[PDB]
Amino acid sequence: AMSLENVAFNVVNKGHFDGQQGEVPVSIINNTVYTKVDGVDVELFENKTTLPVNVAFELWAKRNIKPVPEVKILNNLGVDIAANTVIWDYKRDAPAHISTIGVCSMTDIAKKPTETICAPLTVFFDGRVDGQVDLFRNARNGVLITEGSVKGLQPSVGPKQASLNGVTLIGEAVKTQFNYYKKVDGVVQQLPETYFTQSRNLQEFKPRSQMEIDFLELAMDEFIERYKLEGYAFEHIVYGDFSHSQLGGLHLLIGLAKRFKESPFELEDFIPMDSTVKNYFITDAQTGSSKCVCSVIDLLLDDFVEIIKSQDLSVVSKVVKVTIDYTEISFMLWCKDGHVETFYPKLQ
Amino acid sequence: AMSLENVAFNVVNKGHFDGQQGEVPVSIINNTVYTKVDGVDVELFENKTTLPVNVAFELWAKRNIKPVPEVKILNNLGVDIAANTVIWDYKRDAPAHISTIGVCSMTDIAKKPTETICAPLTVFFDGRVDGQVDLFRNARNGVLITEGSVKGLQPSVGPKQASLNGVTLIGEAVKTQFNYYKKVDGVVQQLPETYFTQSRNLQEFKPRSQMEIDFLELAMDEFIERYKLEGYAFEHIVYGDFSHSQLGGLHLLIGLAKRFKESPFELEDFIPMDSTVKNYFITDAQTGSSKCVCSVIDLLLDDFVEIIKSQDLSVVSKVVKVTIDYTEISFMLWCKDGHVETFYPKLQ
Amino acid sequence: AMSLENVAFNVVNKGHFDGQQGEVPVSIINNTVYTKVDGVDVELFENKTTLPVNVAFELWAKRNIKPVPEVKILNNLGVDIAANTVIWDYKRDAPAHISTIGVCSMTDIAKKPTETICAPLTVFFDGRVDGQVDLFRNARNGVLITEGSVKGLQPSVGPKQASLNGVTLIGEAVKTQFNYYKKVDGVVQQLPETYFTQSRNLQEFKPRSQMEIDFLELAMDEFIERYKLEGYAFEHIVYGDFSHSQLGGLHLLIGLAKRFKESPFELEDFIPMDSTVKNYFITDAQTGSSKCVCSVIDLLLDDFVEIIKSQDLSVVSKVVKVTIDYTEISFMLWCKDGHVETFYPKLQ
Amino acid sequence: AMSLENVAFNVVNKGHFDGQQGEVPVSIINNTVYTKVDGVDVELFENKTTLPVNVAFELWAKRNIKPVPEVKILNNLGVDIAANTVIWDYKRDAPAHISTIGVCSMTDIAKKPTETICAPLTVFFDGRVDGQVDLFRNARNGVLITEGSVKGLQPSVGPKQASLNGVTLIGEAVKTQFNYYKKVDGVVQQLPETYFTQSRNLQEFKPRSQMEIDFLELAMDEFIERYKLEGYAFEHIVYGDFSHSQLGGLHLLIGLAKRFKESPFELEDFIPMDSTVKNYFITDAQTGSSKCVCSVIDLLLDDFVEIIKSQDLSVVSKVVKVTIDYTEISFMLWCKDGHVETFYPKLQ
Amino acid sequence: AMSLENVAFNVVNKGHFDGQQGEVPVSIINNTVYTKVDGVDVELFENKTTLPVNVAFELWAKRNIKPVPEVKILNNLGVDIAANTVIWDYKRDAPAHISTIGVCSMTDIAKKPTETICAPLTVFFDGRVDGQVDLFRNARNGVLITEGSVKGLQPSVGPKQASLNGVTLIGEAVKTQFNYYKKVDGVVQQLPETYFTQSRNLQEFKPRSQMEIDFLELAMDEFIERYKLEGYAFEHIVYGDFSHSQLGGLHLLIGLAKRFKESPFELEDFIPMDSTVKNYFITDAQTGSSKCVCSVIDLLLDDFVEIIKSQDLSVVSKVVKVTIDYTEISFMLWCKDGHVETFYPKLQ
Repeated sequence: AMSLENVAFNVVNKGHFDGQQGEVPVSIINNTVYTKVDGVDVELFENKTTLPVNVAFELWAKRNIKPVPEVKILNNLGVDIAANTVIWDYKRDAPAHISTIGVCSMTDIAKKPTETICAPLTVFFDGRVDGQVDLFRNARNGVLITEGSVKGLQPSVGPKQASLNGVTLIGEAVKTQFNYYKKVDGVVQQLPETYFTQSRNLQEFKPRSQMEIDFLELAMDEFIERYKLEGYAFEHIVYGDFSHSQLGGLHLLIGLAKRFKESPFELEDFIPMDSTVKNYFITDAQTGSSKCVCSVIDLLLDDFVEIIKSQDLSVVSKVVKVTIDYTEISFMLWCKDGHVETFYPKLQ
Repeated sequence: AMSLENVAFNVVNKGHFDGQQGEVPVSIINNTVYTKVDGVDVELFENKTTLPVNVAFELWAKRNIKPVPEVKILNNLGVDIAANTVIWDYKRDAPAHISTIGVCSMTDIAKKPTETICAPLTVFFDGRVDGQVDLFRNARNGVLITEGSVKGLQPSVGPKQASLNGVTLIGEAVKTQFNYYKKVDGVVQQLPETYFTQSRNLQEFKPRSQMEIDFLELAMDEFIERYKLEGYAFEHIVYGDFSHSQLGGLHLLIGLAKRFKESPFELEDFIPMDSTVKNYFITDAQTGSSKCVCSVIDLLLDDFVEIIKSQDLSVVSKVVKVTIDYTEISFMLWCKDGHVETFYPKLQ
Repeated sequence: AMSLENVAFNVVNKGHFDGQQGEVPVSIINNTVYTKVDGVDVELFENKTTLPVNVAFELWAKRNIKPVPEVKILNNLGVDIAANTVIWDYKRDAPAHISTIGVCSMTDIAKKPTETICAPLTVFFDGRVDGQVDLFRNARNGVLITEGSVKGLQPSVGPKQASLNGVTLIGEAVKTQFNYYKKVDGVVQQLPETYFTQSRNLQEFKPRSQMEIDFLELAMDEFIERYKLEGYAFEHIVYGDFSHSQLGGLHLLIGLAKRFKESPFELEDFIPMDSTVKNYFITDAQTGSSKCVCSVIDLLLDDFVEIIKSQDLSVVSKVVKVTIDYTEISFMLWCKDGHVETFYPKLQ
Repeated sequence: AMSLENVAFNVVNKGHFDGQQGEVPVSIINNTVYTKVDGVDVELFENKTTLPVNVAFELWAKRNIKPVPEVKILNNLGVDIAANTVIWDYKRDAPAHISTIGVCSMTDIAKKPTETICAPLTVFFDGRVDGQVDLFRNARNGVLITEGSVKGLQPSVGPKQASLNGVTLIGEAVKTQFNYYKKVDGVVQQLPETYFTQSRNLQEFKPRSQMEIDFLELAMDEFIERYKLEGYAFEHIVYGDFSHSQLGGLHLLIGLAKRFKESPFELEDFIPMDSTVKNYFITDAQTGSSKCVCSVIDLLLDDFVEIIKSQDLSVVSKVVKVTIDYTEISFMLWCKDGHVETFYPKLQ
Repeated sequence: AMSLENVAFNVVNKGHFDGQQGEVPVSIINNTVYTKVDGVDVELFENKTTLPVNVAFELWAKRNIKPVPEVKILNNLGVDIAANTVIWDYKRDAPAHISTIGVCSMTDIAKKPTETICAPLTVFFDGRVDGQVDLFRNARNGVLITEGSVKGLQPSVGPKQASLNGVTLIGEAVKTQFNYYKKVDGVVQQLPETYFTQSRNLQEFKPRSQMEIDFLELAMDEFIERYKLEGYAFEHIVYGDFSHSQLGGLHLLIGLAKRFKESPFELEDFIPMDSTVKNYFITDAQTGSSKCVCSVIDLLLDDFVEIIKSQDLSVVSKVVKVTIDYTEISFMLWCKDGHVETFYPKLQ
């Protein structure tokens, strides 16, 4: 018995859609859902999606309120749709996937993921939901997450962190470390060995290793010396070069996080979405040093150090491919006389 | 001589509507009022109400710029409309009442509160305005506020704080403590003995008593011991329980304010309006502990302590009714073997 | 080969319009430009202007990404249009000028500033662009900025600071100090001797002179005594008077910046645009002291002190005219028995 | 090199999209595409679809301008998408199918109908386009139309009429009679024996048989007598019954067209779309006789007469199923003592 | 004392803006101006322009309600703006010119046409308004219309018809034949010898000459024979050729009006604006014969006959330039062995 007034009743009384019966007066004005409370209209939801107001309302209301894989991870695995849930992209304030399976009448392509229509799509299955594991086994294309083992299937350990109601976190009171499984054209696929991004903010940045604690605490010449990083262009790549009109390096988030503490800067996030490599239009307030496309990756410093030190510095320029968040990240490695000049992740 | 271009003239030249004569070029695009300044369009107002753009503009312009009762208080007293003013709800960015009395042509139901049409409505009268007290005496239903005594009428002392241009404050340079009076079907009504909420923010929270200073300063086991709060589930009710997937207790704002200092958390205010009991969808960033409907009341700790200690802990579950902000707040009191288990305010 | 899909390609791949060939799928919904990335719509731009969505998109994309004069300065010089660029007003999130010259088909009045149509307009020329200086020489009305000397023309040294991608800054890695030149009806005009506003924020305020360091550090009676400011109403004019319902003085930004550190206050910027004199509707949270139109100017204290001390305190009230940011700022000077009572900049 | 400004260039210069190179200035306001002509904005297209303005613009521009099957026919055959064209539904002012195949970047699911994604969809193929017949032969699901024979496949002769730019017509200067072919799960399907609706206007109605010429020229009792239609409730079913508050019968278009010739009535088309059975809320201006759901089918009278005379009138009420426009139309047949009472098509 | 509520008062009470004092309650929702009448909102104006709702409202309200030159004529003469009036384009439901002179604050570039800003623009002056003739004499660029002679200036007799409140008519109770005068760079210009379009409707078409009365009454072969039009491709050019898929000829309105009398067709006016040559996407319902760009000109037959008979039929294809409505209309003349094949006006 699905209806606008019912979804709104659940939003008012329960915080989200919770299958409760009841109705509340609703009015729709300028991409906004309002409800009459004490004789006045109160804003329930402001549609920031490309779907009709009432549709987006229902999908938001019916969003997954448990720790779920970060959108970047799902996208990288080629997930097209979710089985009997809505993965809400809090970075875009919109559903992470266009269509649904047994969620809402206006967006559903099927009621069950077993319908012939779902076969060409990579359907996301949540092992924590009863019967979803068997649905993955029976689907032509899909991605499966589980808290534990799945009899017979070879697991891929995923990132430590998951998104819980927009908050990316490493679960203490909840489990955020899942086991990943993927199928392509009815065949289980062996996922690669991968590094994971840490998903940290510029402002609330915290080191996650001793070498990262040493980075923010120690001086430039001091840190390079301690971790034998001489001739690896750490000066340029990580810390940044603000001496000229075009901002030099500054491709690791830890680097941006150190500089932000000294003096602020504008980070124009011109493609606001979740991705392994982010591109920002940076402008330094102190210096005037700016760069239109500054590619930033949040790799744990120790991982970046392992990657850079694992390269052959004999050629002027080459493409270095690194498996990060289950996707191939192309990095440009620029060298000169056996030392690094620059090493930036590519946009792609 | 009321007009759009005149209201805009006053907004530009005086900050709000101030009865000044004059006009400025105005353009209306996408629920926004613009004015031409130095040959370009400057944004005067962005309509966030359910009223037409130009109407909301006028009501906002004509808002009360003196300390006025907080919307929660007015709503609790059953105020339907205001006499010859606009009470602006800064929490909703909209007028607190749908219709007006001698304010604007498009929203006025009457020019004067004495019109037969106003009789069934509880009209708000401001004693500080000449002739308003006599209008209350002559109205069938109403709420009156005064700075001082009203000959013959029995007063109800209101909260210490009032809202001045969106800022809730206890007046130093202005009076924010009013005397309340109410009429129902032409009869003066004796308002009840009530406790008042403190109307504090999560982030800019400040203790207002020694016991509240002791709460934020002292440790858990230390505070309970000092104020003889043993077996009153203060651990659960006030401080919060983040050990499991569902967040335990945390119903007093002072509690949320202590936790916010240690580690941040998301407070999803899903019904954004002013009320005695607020409901939030809380998610703890550190733990992963979350709760869809967490009812929060900002009572001065000493008042909450007086309320909890004034109860009979002999029965498993009962409804405890407390007069707060002139309304009956139903509280659920859960007990076991002569001690408290939990005590939360109900949504209602 | 100018098109929506191409502008969007450049925005995605390069951060702004950079003359690159290529196209990306674009969709236009509710004054917003979206692009399909990984099968979902991502928000590229939210039109906050009075121009059509796609037009504003192009003008924003084609904005000047070099340090440019602050909009207040350009407006004061009477600039109507810019030659072959877009000066973006980041304070209004809109183009600083209605029409363009060789930028966009929908807003262009001419392709080149030499067209007969441009003659009555004061066209902005950027000396740093090849051929622009000669275009100024040949234009009937205009404003020219250069980093260096222009053979034969008498220069006017401009402010130390410029706006770089919305950030107002004194350039270290870039030049922000330009030479100004102006033409009126084909004749070079001698610009006046002027003081410049410092363009500082309330929250990130920093002193720019010893006397300003002394202001924030020292006490009221202490500072007045040290800088011989007795009988200049510095108490009232700069620091502010919060004792009564109407807020007294507080017309210099440094004054507001000191008070903000002690206790916060609401600054309602009711005409959000860049100007030499700003008007705010101030409300003090601590006191309840408020004022609808509080005129605020950010003059370096030493400059304000030079201005106030340079006046004749013999008459009750007079208009004091001060050249600030190339415009005449009328100040009201109120006196009594050879001392100052108040000295505020006028709205105008 | 697909772009908004190019599509608009083709619309202006050629009438629709015709692969021509060039651009025109375009502005998007509301849900309307405008172009600057002689310095003013001219309306090119008003988006009446649920797709973004610029997307719908492109699909409209890229519509099929040849005689194509009427949307009702395609829907009845279960067509989901069209191969390398856009079938425009002029009754809904929107594309007849949500997604496209090699038409537009924002709606394309595939570039070619051979992609694995298209397999579950019934793809429409136009034999008149080179290589489309062979694409049908290799597609899993599909509908094919041809002007002539297809080696090996058994044809189904379709309706005499087709829609040419919104005009439903029987082609004289063009061919509108096609041969239909259908595939389901890789198997050619033998289409049923069907009657076709005539797709006539109530206003511009033209008889297509002698019995229709007789119906319009002759009197009621006269016609019934000539074509031996006694006891077949023709008076009720075909001509209307306006004697009571609820309008009796009037289910055949010729009947409506005859009444309209005499007295006009209101036909509220509450589900505006193309269908075999249409439902109207009729209100007769002469009599005041009205009916909420009056199901109307435009069958050639001779066909209706063949259908009604081919029934068993022994039972009070039964469902009569008639193959019309390749779909099963359920008709309710109401009888009494061996004669007809009423016979209406079901809405569904 | 110009304001929204005043303009609306005049619209309600007087039909348009008539300088009357008074105000009416107005509400603006979407792009529509409403007024409260008997307690309900009544639609005054639906903005179909690219200007803000309230601005377009004022310009519409302030439109010229006297017979004025048809927009096509003004455009052809290169009129950019009108002096102290608004010429409303009823074909576009928008003002014919972007800016105004002493009409509305939001669109005015000047208060009087004598301002230096107006000099580069061709300003329209109406001789029937006091002092306008003298303003033309002193303006640098302009177009003047008068009912009578102007001392010293040589007149150009204009079309017989003018637009009176959207109705194009030859005045009986009013004068619609004006005298045209034009100035370019301060010099009076001698306007060319021109033919005029008749500006007739396809539906309400009326013959304006005996040869037009003969065209409509007589048969094809009959007419051609009577007016010695053999070998001038009249059959093709004037009457249509509906025998093939692409509609042949049909470039003269009288020809369309004759066909429409017999069989109806769809005329898709894809560039809805006033022009000398109109382009339609025609689809003949009888034959199915269609053409994307069918250029149609409404020339009095006798004029067309004079034009075609005045050509040299010796070359296969050439551009024939005809002065129509003061502009050069390029016509394509296609010939073969001394006779005409086709002769169509060019779209451009």
